[PDB]
Amino acid sequence: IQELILSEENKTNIAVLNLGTNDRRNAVLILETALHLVEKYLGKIINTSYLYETVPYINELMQNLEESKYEENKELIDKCEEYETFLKNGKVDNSILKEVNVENYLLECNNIIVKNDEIMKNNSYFYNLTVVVKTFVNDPLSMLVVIKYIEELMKRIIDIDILFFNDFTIFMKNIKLEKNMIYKILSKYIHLQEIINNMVDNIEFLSIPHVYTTHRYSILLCLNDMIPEYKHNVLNNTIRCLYNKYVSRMKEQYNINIKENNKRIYVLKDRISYLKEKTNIVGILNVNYDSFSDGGIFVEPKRAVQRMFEMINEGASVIDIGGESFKISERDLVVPVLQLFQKEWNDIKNKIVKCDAKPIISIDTINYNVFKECVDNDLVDILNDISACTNNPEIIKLLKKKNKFYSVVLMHKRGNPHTMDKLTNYDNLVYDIKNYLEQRLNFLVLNGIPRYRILFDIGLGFAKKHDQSIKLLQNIHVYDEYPLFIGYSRKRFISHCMNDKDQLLYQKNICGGLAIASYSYYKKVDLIRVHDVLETKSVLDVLTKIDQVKDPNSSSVDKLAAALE
Amino acid sequence: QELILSEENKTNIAVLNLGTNDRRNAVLILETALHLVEKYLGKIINTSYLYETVPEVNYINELMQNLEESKYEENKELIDKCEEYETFLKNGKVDNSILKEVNVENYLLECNNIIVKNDEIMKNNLSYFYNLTVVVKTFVNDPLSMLVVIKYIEELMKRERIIDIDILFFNDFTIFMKNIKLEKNMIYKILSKYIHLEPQEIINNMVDNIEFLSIPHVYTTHRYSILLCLNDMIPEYKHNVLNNTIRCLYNKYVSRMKEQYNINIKENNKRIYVLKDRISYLKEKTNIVGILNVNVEPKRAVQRMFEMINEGASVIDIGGESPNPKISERDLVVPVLQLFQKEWNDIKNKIVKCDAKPIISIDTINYNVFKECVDNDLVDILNDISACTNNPEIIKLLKKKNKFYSVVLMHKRGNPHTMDKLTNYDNLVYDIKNYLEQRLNFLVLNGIPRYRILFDIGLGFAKKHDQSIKLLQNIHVYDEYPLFIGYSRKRFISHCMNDKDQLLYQKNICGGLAIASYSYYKKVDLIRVHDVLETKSVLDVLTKIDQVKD
Ligand SMILES: COc1ncnc(NS(=O)(=O)c2ccc(NCC3=Nc4c(nc(N)[nH]c4=O)NC3)cc2)c1OC
Ligand SMILES: COc1ncnc(NS(=O)(=O)c2ccc(NCC3=Nc4c(nc(N)[nH]c4=O)NC3)cc2)c1OC
Ligand SMILES: Nc1ncnc2c1ncn2[C@@H]1O[C@H](COP(=O)(O)O)[C@@H](O)[C@H]1O
Ligand SMILES: Nc1ncnc2c1ncn2[C@@H]1O[C@H](COP(=O)(O)O)[C@@H](O)[C@H]1O
Ligand SMILES: [Ca+2]
Ligand SMILES: [Ca+2]
Ligand SMILES: [Mg+2]
Ligand SMILES: [Mg+2]
Repeated sequence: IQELILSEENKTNIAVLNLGTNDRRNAVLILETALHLVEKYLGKIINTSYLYETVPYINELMQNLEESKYEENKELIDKCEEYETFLKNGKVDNSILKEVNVENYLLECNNIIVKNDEIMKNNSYFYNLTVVVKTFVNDPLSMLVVIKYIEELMKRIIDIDILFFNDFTIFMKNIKLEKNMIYKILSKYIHLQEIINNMVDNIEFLSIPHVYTTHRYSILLCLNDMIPEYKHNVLNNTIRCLYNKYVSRMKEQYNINIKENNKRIYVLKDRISYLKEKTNIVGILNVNYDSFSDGGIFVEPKRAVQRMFEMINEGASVIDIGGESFKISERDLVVPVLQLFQKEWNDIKNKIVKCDAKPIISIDTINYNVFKECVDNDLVDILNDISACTNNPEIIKLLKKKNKFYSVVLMHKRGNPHTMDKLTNYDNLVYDIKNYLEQRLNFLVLNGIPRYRILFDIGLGFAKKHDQSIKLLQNIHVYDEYPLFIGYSRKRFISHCMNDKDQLLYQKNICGGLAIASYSYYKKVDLIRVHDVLETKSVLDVLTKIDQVKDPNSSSVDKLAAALE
Repeated sequence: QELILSEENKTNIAVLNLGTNDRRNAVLILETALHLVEKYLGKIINTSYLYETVPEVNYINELMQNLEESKYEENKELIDKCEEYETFLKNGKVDNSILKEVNVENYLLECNNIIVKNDEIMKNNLSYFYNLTVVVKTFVNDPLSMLVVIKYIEELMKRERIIDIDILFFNDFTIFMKNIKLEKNMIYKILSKYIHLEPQEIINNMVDNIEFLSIPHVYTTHRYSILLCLNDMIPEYKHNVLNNTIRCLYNKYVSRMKEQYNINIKENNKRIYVLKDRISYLKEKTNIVGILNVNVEPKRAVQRMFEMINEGASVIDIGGESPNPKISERDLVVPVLQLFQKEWNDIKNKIVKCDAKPIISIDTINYNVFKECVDNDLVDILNDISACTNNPEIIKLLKKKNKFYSVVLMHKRGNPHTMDKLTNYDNLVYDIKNYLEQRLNFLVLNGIPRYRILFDIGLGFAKKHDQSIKLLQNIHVYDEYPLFIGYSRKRFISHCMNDKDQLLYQKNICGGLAIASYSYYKKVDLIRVHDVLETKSVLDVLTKIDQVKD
C-alpha cells in the first residue's frame, strides 16, 4: 500500500548494509564518507565490521549538503531494544511490502544468480565494510531510494546494498518507480533536483535478504564480525556457522585457504593497514619526563618538538604525546608543544619531499577537555585512553565529527599509578583482560565508533605483577584477530626477568626491551610504544630482512639439487 | 691351539659400543675408554655423537699415569683414505675368520634365544645411559681376542658399572659361540700379545665374564641407542645378518615407534656435544662467546675477560689476528692467556666460584700458537677459521694421551684481501654445508670425536651481504649439528637498514641483537659477540617469555 509508505508516523527499524568500493587509494575516504551520510540520512549506526581487502574532491560536497527531517544526537547509549529484538527473531511490526513465500524465495534467488552467471561471460580489488543502522525509514524500498540518492551524491564506484530488514522475506520481481514518487519519498526524510533522473531506472528490483548474502564470501566474512549468532528463515544456519562452512569447504574441496587473499584492515589515520602485516613503532614523547629530569622546573616546547623530529627520522610511524606521568596543567604541557610541531612541520611541507612522510600523532589522555582542544585544532589523529574511555565515556563523542573519524587505543588497567601495584588478583588473567577489552569495543561500536579504528592494549605493568606481564606476553595470540597495541618499554618487569650499578640496569632494561620487540615482531603485534626508537627500528629492520625471502620454494629445490650431486 | 696367537699382522675393522650411566663423569669415562681403545686396540677412524639415552670419580687420573705400554705402535700421521674401512663399508673381500662362523639361520635362532631368555630375566627383577660408538682399525686378530683386551680395559677402569664396551661388528663375520670357557693361561697369553704386561688379580675376574661371543652383537637390531649411534657413523652398512641398511633400520625403528606405540623416541634420546668436559644437549641452549681482540696490554686484556664472564659469557674467544709487523700473534695472545690462567688461580680458595670458569677458545690458524697454548693448558677449544685447511698438522694437537679438545670449523675462501672477490657459488647454502661436512669427515677419519666438532658458516668471509643473509635464513640446514656463528659488528648488518656516525655503530650493535633473537629461536648453539651484556639481556628476556610457569 503506497499510502502508508508516505504516512508520517515515524517508525524504528533495523537495517544491515554492505558498503564497497574499488579505489584502493581512497577506500578509507570513500567508505567513511558513505558512513557519515548513512548516519545522516537513515538513522544511527550501531554496528560495523572490520574493513576488508577482497578478491572476487568530496571535501567540496561535505559543505554543500542539505539537512534532514530528523534530528541526530551524539548522545551515548547502553543497549538497544530494537536491536536486541532483531538478533533473536522476536515479534516486530508487519512488513508494509509484499513478502514472497519462504520456499518460493529459494528458487527466485537462483535465477538472478544463474542469469547473472551468464551475463558474466561477456566480460580488480574490492573493499568491503558492513554496517547496522537504526532506521527512522519505514521500509527497505524507501531506504534503497535514499541509498541510491546517497550513491549518486558522491559521484562527480560506491555500491551500498541492503542485506537485511527486520525478519522480512521480500522479492519484488519487476517494478518501476514514478519519476515523482521518488521525490515524495526523498522529501520525506530530507529537506529539498538534477539527480533523480539517473535514479529512476537504477532500481530494477529488490531482494531482502540481498541475493549474494550467503554466496559472496566478502559478505559472510563481514557479517561474522557484527552478528555471528543471527539466524534467518532464508538461510539454513547462523551467519557464523555458514561463514565457517565456507572456510572449511574452500579448504577441503578446492585446497585454498580463503583468508589469504581477503585481508582485515585497521585504520590509524586515513590510510589502509593490513592487520598483522607490520609492527609499527610508536615513539614516546612524555612532556613531563622531557622537562622535569634536568631537575628543572620549566617546559622546553622547542626541545620537545626537536625530540619529536629526532623520533621521526629515527623511523617512528606514530608519536604518542603525554602530559600525565607515573603545578602546571596537562593541557599547558601538551597543546603548545602539539602547536609548535604543527607549525614547524608546515614550514618544511613546502618541500613536498616530506608530505607522505608525515607521522601519525597520538595523544595519551583521559581528559575530555584536552582531547577536544586537540581535535578542534587538528593537532592529533588518535586518542590513547588508558582508562578505555572509562574515566569519561563522553570522550567517545569526540571520535566522530562532521565527516571525519578518529581511531582510539583502549587499554586495560585497575586503579591508578599509586594504587595499582596491589590490584593484582585475577580469576583468569588472560581472558578477563581480553573480555574487558572486547566489551569496551562493543560499547564503542554500539555508539558507531567504526570497529576497524579501535586498538586493544593489554596494559603491561598496570595492575599486573611481573609474572603477569610475562603471562600476558606468552598468550598474545589471543589477540590474533584484532589490532594490538602494546607498551613494554622501560617497564620494571623487564629487569625482574634477569639474574654504575644503576646505569647498567638501564642498558639491561633497554636491551631486554629489544628482545620483547623481536618477540612482538614474530607474534606480529601491530604497534609497539617505545622510547628507544632507533634501537627498535634497527632490530625490526634486520628481522624484516631475514624474513623477506626471494623464492619461497628455494630451500627444497636447492635441497634436491644438492642430493643429486 | 694357537692359530689365534698367529704372527701374521692383522688389519681388521671393528665397530664398538661404549656405554656408561654416570652423567656427571660421562665424558671422562667415555673418553678414558676412547683413549685405552686408541692405545690398545688400534686406530679410531669414526665416532658417533654422544647421547643421553633412555633404557634399555678421580682414580681415573691415577690410572692414566701408570698404563702398560702397548706392544703395538701409535701413528699420529694424517690419513685421507682408509682402504680396509672402505672394504668394510662396501661389503667386499676380507680374510676368513679364524673363529667358527655360523650361517644366517643359526644366528637368528641363537640370537633370539638370548633375547627371550634375557627378557624373562629382566621381567621378574625388582637412570639414563650415556652412549657412543666407534670404528677401530684394529691390529687385534679376532673378536674373541679383542673381547679379552676390551675386558682388561673394563677392569682397569674399575676401582681396585662404570663402563660397558661391546663389539658390534668385526669385518663381515657372523659368529655365535655358546660355551666360552677360557683357560686362565690363555687370557694372560692373549693380553700379552698386545700389551707389555708389568697385574694378575684382574685376570681372575676376567675368566668368568666371557661366556659367549655373538657377532653382530645381539642387541644391535634391538636397542634404539645402538641404531641411533650407528646412524651417525655408517648409514649405508648392510651386514649379511641384517634385514636392511643401518639407516633404513633406524628410520623404521623410529617410524614404527611413532604409530604402534605413539612415542616419538627422539624426544627422550638427546644428541650431545662437548666444549670443555661437560655435557651440552644439542639445541637446548644458545651460549654467548665473548670476543677478545688483543690487537691491548696484558692487564687491560685480562680485565676485559673478567668483565665478560660477569656480563654472562660462557666462552671467551681470544685472537691475535684481525695485520701489523711489530708484535707477533704469539706475543699478543700467550701473555694474556697466561695472566688470565694465573689471576683466576689466585681465587682458588673459593671452591664455589670456580665452577663459573669460562671455556677459553683461541682464534688461530697457526700451529705454533696453538701448540704453545695447549702445552701450557691455556685454552680448551681451537677456533680455526680455515677449517684446519691451512695447516692440517694442527689436528695432531687436538688430542693427547688424556685430553681431547673441541674445534670450531669455519668456512671461508681465500684470504682477507682476496675474499671479497671469491664470491661465486653454484648452491651457496649446500656448498658450504657440504664443505663443512667433508671437513668434519676428515677430522673424524683422523680420530677427532665427532661431538667435539662445531660448524660455522663464516658469515662475511667470501660472501656478499645478501649471501650472509641468505645463509642465516637457511640456518635450519644445521638442525642436526653443533652450530657456532659470528655476525657481530659485520658490515652485512648495516646493509639491511635504510640510511656523529657513531650512529652507524649503534644500528649495527642493535641489528646484532635482532640476529641474537633469531639465533635463539633457531636454537643456534653458540654466538660469538662483542656485546656480552646486550646479548645476555636479549637472551635472558626471550628465555623468560618461553619458560611457562605452573
Ligand atoms: C618502583 O616504582 C616504579 N618506578 C618506575 N616504574 C614503575 N612501574 S612500571 O615500570 O611497571 C611502569 C612504567 C610505566 C607505566 N606507564 C607508562 C605508559 N604505558 C602505556 C601507555 N599507553 C598505552 N596505550 N599502553 C601502555 O602500556 N601510556 C603510558 C606503567 C608501569 C614503578 O612501579 C609502579
Ligand atoms: C679486510 O676488509 C674488511 N675489514 C673490515 N670489515 C670487513 N667486513 S666485515 O665486517 O663483514 C667482516 C668483519 C670481520 C670478519 N671477521 C671476524 C671473525 N669472524 C669469525 C671468527 N671466528 C669464527 N669462528 N667465526 C667468525 O664468524 N673470527 C674472526 C669478517 C668480515 C672487511 O671485509 C669487507
Ligand atoms: N537488497 C538490495 N539492496 C540494494 N539493491 C537491491 C537489493 N535487492 C535488489 N536490488 C536491486 O538490484 C540492483 C543492485 O545492483 P547494483 O548495481 O550492484 O547496486 C538495484 O537495481 C536494486 O534495485
Ligand atoms: N659382541 C659382544 N660384545 C660384548 N660382549 C659379548 C658379545 N657377544 C657376546 N658377549 C657376551 O655377553 C656378555 C656381556 O657382558 P657385559 O659386558 O657385562 O654386558 C659377556 O658374557 C660376553 O662374553
Ligand atoms: Ca543519526
Ligand atoms: Ca692407536
Ligand atoms: Mg547494489
Ligand atoms: Mg655388554
